[PDB]
Amino acid sequence: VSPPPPIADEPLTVNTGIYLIECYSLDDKAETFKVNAFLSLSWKDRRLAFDPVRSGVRVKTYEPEAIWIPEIRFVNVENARDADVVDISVSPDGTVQYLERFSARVLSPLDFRRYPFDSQTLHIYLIVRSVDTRNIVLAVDLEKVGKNDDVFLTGWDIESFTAVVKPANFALEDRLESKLDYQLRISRQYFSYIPNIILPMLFILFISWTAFWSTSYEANVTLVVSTLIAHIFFNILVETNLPKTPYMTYTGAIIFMIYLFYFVAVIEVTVQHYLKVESQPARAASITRASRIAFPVVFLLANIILAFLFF
Amino acid sequence: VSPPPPIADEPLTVNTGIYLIECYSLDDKAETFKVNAFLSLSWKDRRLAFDPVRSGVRVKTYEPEAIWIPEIRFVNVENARDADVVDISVSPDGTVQYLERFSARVLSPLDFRRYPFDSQTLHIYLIVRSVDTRNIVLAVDLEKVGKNDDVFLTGWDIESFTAVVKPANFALEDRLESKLDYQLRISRQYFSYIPNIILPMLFILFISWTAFWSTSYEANVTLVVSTLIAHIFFNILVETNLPKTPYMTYTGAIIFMIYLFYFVAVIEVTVQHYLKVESQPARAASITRASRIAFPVVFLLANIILAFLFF
Amino acid sequence: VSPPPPIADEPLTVNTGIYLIECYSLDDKAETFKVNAFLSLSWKDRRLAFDPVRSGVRVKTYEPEAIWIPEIRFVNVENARDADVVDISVSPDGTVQYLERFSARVLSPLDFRRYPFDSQTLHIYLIVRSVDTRNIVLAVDLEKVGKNDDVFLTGWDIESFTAVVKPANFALEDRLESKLDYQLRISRQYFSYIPNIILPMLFILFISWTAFWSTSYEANVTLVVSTLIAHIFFNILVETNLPKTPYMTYTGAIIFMIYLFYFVAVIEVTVQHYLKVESQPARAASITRASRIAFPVVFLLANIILAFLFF
Amino acid sequence: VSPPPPIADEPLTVNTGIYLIECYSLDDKAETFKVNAFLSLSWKDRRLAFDPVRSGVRVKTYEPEAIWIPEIRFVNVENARDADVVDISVSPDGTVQYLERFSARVLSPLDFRRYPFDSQTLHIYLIVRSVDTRNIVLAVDLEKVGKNDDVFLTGWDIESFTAVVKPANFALEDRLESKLDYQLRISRQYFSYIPNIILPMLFILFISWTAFWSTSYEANVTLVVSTLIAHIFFNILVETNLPKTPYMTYTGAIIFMIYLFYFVAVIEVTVQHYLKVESQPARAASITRASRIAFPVVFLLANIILAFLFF
Amino acid sequence: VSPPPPIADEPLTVNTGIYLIECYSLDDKAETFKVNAFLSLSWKDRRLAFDPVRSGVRVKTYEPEAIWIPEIRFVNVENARDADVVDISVSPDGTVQYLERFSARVLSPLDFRRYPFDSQTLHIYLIVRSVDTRNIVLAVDLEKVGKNDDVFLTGWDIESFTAVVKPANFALEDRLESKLDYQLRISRQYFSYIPNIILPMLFILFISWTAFWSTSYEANVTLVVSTLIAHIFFNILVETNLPKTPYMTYTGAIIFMIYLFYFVAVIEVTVQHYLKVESQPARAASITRASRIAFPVVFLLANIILAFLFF
Ligand SMILES: [Br-]
Ligand SMILES: [Br-]
Ligand SMILES: [Br-]
Ligand SMILES: [Br-]
Ligand SMILES: [Br-]
Ligand SMILES: [Br-]
Ligand SMILES: [Br-]
Ligand SMILES: [Br-]
Ligand SMILES: [Br-]
Ligand SMILES: [Br-]
Ligand SMILES: [Br-]
Ligand SMILES: [Br-]
Ligand code: NA
Ligand code: NA
Ligand code: NA
Ligand code: NA
Ligand code: NA
Ligand code: NA
Repeated sequence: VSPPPPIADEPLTVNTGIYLIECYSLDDKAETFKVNAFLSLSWKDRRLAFDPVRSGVRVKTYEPEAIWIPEIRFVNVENARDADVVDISVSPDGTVQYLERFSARVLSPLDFRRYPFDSQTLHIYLIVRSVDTRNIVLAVDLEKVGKNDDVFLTGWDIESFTAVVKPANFALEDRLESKLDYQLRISRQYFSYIPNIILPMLFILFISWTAFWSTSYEANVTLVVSTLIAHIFFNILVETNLPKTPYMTYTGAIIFMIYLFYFVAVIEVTVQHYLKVESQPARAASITRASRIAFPVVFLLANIILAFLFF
Repeated sequence: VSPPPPIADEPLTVNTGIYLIECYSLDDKAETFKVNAFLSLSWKDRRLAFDPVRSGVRVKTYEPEAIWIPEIRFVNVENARDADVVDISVSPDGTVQYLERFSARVLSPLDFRRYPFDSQTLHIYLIVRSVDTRNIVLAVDLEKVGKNDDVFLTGWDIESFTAVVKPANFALEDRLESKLDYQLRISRQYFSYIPNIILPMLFILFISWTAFWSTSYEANVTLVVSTLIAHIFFNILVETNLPKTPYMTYTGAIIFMIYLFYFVAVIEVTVQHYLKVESQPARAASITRASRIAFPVVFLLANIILAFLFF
Repeated sequence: VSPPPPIADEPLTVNTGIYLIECYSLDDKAETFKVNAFLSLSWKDRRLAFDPVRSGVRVKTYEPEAIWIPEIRFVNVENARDADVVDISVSPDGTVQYLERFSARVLSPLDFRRYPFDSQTLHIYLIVRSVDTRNIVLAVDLEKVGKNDDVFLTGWDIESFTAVVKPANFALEDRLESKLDYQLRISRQYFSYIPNIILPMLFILFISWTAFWSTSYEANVTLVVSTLIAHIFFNILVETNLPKTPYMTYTGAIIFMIYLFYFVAVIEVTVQHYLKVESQPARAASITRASRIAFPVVFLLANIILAFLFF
Repeated sequence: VSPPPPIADEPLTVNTGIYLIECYSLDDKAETFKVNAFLSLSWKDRRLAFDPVRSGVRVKTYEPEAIWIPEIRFVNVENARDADVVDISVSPDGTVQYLERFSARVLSPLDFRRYPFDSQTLHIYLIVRSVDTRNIVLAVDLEKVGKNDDVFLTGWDIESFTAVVKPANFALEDRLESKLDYQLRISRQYFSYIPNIILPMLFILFISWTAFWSTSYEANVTLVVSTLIAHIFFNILVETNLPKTPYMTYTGAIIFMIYLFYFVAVIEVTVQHYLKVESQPARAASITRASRIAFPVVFLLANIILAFLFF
Repeated sequence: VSPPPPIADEPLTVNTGIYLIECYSLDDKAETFKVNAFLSLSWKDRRLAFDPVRSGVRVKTYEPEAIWIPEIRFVNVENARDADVVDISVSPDGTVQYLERFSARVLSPLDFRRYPFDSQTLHIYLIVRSVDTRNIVLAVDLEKVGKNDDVFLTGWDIESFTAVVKPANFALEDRLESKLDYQLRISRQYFSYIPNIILPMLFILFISWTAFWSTSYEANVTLVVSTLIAHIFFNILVETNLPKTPYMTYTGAIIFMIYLFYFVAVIEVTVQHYLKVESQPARAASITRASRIAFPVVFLLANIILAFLFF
């Protein structure tokens, strides 16, 4: 089999569509997601044209091997898609309608800057390489782009599934390649991070601040050091759900900043004890009383600054 | 091969059945389960009619490639099922009896609201897409729906395996689709959560309340902070067995509430010490004595309220 | 190809054997094990009989596609076995000797009641479904059942590999089914649990009891709470190696009971301090002295009771 | 099919190229990375030469089975590559242009000496074994070596993808072998290690040094022992992200050295308490005051020495 | 195809060789390793003999399906090897030279008694089964046994790769089987265990011994209990890298013994406090002073005894 020959010098237009059936396994660390969908293809092959009257049929059904089919691939996949051809239908004028159901693991970078209050644009890049006898270009049939209502991505809200209609045409190894960008817009369900990580982390921090109403150095050391260790556990927990980024994430920034608050609280606890031992408690009392206001105030202002820089 | 021709104008009815052999790997985080079952299919293909006198045999056995077989798929699977055809029996009128044994990983959403005292309805959706020559519709042969007595799903009780007899017929990408809903009702075996998570979590909480019978601030700080950290470990343990939900689970609610009890216990311990240092122990004694009753009472009432909201 | 025809009205007897080459990956949580073995099959096919002096050959070697082979499956497998046919030998009378080497992941429930001092009976269920032409029944050739001397299952002792000679013949979806039960008896190597979990857990518990020879409340709180937290770590460690069970395991029972001992030790430490503060140390001394005997005595008796209920 | 015959006695030159489409899963522990790329091959086959004037065709397209194709393999792969032939084009002089898209898991050793400030040279070794008829040699077509602009390896910066043009020709099992070295130069994005591991580890260490401004032995023991345990947690965390090396890594060296600082701080805290108890606090005061300078100074100098030895 | 006929009554000798290309994934817990190698086979088939003059060829190449090839298997593999035939060359006398490249996951038991200072002998068992026509026997062509210089097994040193030249011929399922033992001798790179596990474990133990220079019970309890808990963390860490063994490993023995040292240190700390409270400090002083010598001395001697029993 060979590609449909051009009537003039035109590139062959392959109309595409992706209909999402299942979305699952969005892996943050790996920056992948799994997809199960219909891939539809359509193109004109004049050599396949027929007269409905003469043939006694209005449609012709072929097997993939019987006819020419464009070699369509995904750019951003781990391995080649697992595909099963569902149908191939030819209209009297040689308009081919191809339908396959496929499953694939897609590589798509994620921006963790606003984590866990982040939104992402996942991409599925469709591609075709031109042949010596014909230049092949891709198009989007909007009537064949969509998603099942039941499509759910655990821990995420699905906003939209659209295609950038104009392909990105470029030369790769002296041949034309035509690339389409299918975009799946999602927003993270931040809900669970509040009772599981955010609030517990704030509670232990506020517990460290009770040391500002205590003259007991031994109890203070216990309050600040114990809560710091629990903060380390939360830091470790958070970093296990995320890849290593060359930038600070919102949560990462708060987690990092909280260490500074623990460090300064230890200085205060030390300074207070030192002065007490040196028979200067009036002074220690001034530092401790100031700390009761300064710590929550600087914490609130630093958080307003951070939220402003990130959102 | 092409579909069987209609005698009048009716759609082709494909009778289905699923007989469960094995159920395993119900993954809560992934919201999947693995299944090993028999899939039975039955349809009339008059082009396969034969005379037992001429052919010698009363029933014909065919290889899948030799005849037309409806392209039946599962909607909610990760990858296409691993199937092995067991038998294809054709009777004189052309009635085909198809039997395959398959294994598949099924995507089925789980409601964790009542976890670990939750029940689920797992779904296996059978589907067929219509062809141009003719419309294909699915039906349930109740005599061919069931499960092996030995079918066990580790950590769950299997209640029932039934099929919604009426298919959901709908248009998808300018063609008819016929969908059947097979339902596997299960209930979680909550037993182990009691000695492993619930009771240990209650013991550490009650241990923190011994601080209400102590005037030693340093010991109190140790009691409340240490048990809080152990509570964080249980919170982390619980959250590793669950996906992130956009709602509160029953266990999550109790776990979250317990933090408030630890936070208020630290306030009480702080207030008590502060008053004792300020030479007001009579007052501190009133707060501590009230706390001995208030903490278990408010804990019991808050739990009754939570159990009521969730069950 | 069709099944061999009956001389009278007899079912076709397929003689079976399983010879274990490798046993590996007994996964307690998943309740699975992997197996690599020979599967031998034997049946009479008269259509294949030949003269030994006329043919020249005493035995004829066939390719699987050339002859009829019974469709033998395993009931309790995750996916269909990976099989490679080794040899097919036909004797003059038409006795077929089939041999394949296969690998499979087997689902077999485990009884954790006596863990880690438990024994298990792993099952490999062989099955055949009858055809319209004739009923197929399974038999065990004991000469062809066995295991390689080098077969080792890490963490287990292999006791025996035997087959229940009488098949379970039953109707399933209007056809006969013939099931054989191959049993692999194993006993857990409990050795490592003693220096790694049992003894460390006992050492920390005995360390908590040193609080009965101390009047220092602050030190006592540290002894009992610290050791309790270490006990929680062991509880978590143990539960990660096990699935969730709707019953108590032996280790689970001991682990759970030890919490009660920590809880009562905290009460004792609290009561002791309270009395000391109330200027009643003589009394506190009576409770502490009684505790020195009561705690180890009740611990020993409770363990004798538990060992009796479980063994 | 057989290899193209030599005109004289020359070896057959197979021109190669690798164009990277996707780079993912650089696993430090496993010392592997996954790759999705184009593999291009070119060689002259005179048996395939044709006349362009009479044929009217400038190029002929063949299926892999129709013609002789060199058996090109990767040396350092886990399993054989998953390949899909994209195109085979023959020019009138018989020059064959082969293109496949493949995916593979590549074994490539990593040097962790400077971790997490390390750079690596990943290798993809292309190989061909000579046939009895003729010797096959590999060459690099630089025009067909490259990478997609969007190629991202999570946690790494991609510097260059080049090929060592001169193959390594050698005898292996009495035949010639022709090996090409494709090099992917990468540098680790160390950013996240600073707020997540380095700084937290330094904060806890500096917190242990507050014990040099405290006479409270009980508080000092708590400060040094608690932070030491947090240091053990960071040591464990770091070692989980790395394989075991027969050399010290930069981070490993710092982590190890920090233990010595904790050990000496415990000695100091012990010596200080001992002297205080022995009624020699003036002396203890001299040791403690010296420690306030000595500990940060020796820490800075030891780090300068280490950075010098490693960079 | 059938086996080559015997000239007299001799067995068919299949000469074998294994050339290691890659060694990776030595999994201690699973007792497996992955291998990528060349498998070479050689035997005489008279039926394929030719005259060089009338043929015009010195060697003849065949496709695996065209000729008889011995069914060679590996005994100790998880699944059947993934193989790709590289070459099949036939010389005039009909001597066949077969070469395949394969990858396999090999089961090979490990002796952990001296861990992490252990050495292992990994085995790759080659096997062939005899046929009714003739007995097939294996031999080693030493010229075709070897390994690539670049073969590295992460965390191990490769010593040698040799074959036991004499096969083990025995009957299995009424056919003779010819087994060859290929041995890969390796020694563990213990280096990293020293700064990561051994030394940290010794440092915390020595820190517990500072309690012998302290009269503070509260501080002593903190020193001994805290370090004990850190020892439990190291015990857990070590046991995660190892399978459960029915014997004590060298590291396991040291780890277990260290618990006894912690237990006795708690007794000493308790006894010391008890005597001090009972107004007998002179005595407590004698026990504490003796402990300062006894603990390190008994620790050194117990370690010499253990090293002697294990090495
Ligand atoms: Br693809
Ligand atoms: Br082009
Ligand atoms: Br103080
Ligand atoms: Br399917
Ligand atoms: Br107090
Ligand atoms: Br099977
Ligand atoms: Br007290
Ligand atoms: Br390859
Ligand atoms: Br002191
Ligand atoms: Br094999
Ligand atoms: Br034999
Ligand atoms: Br004391
Ligand atoms: Na085609
Ligand atoms: Na068909
Ligand atoms: Na067959
Ligand atoms: Na304390
Ligand atoms: Na070819
Ligand atoms: Na063959």
